[PDB]
Amino acid sequence: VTAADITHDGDVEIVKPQHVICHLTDENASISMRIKVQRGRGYVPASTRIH
DNA sequence: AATCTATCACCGCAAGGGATAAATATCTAACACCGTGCGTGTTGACTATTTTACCTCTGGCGGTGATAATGGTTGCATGTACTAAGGAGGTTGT
Repeated sequence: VTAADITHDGDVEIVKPQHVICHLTDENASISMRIKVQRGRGYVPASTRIH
């Protein structure tokens, strides 16, 4: 599961093709997800975003 | 190894800061003069440069004293821990 398996739900370049995520094994297998992405320029903890 | 779109940004290209070099004006230094005085020259009399001679220093070193003096000094090698060797000699054994 790879960059060649993405779809662009927004404005996103991808200078990370080699970032393989996971795998599948059968001729009828599947997996799907959404992903949220951000740029900003500073840091906050995942469970101290607070408001 | 070529293609570019789409990053994070350098260029795209306006502004303005310091710089340095021109001209001026000041500084000092380099010099040319002058004057001083010293180390320019020969000569001469001095006195003590050196030599040798003489008369008489310093220090070379050889020589050995006598009322008599006639049993001496010397202090700590080391105190432990080992144990291998030689030394002893009587004897109960080879």
